[PDB]
Amino acid sequence: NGHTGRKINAQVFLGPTYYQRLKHMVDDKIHSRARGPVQILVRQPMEG
DNA sequence: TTTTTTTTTTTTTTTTTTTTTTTTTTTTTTTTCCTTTTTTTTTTTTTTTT
Repeated sequence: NGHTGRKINAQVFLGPTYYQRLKHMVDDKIHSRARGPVQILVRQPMEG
């Protein structure tokens, strides 16, 4: 255990694999809006 | 000389086919491309002639 130093009772499976980072970060996906631009036709909020 | 009996002519439905019309999960993120075009008429320009 990292916090206490105690042994883990169940033995665990460790080893090297090959992992891939994907392009879907959260900085390209986080979005928030309070008040902003509206459409010129229906005066509803925009897209995207 | 009138009654029944056959024929005709609409009359309403039936049934099948054809046509028409309307529909097709929710949300989100990036690029790319286009947002004219050839044809015809009009106007200006340039060269030539007397």
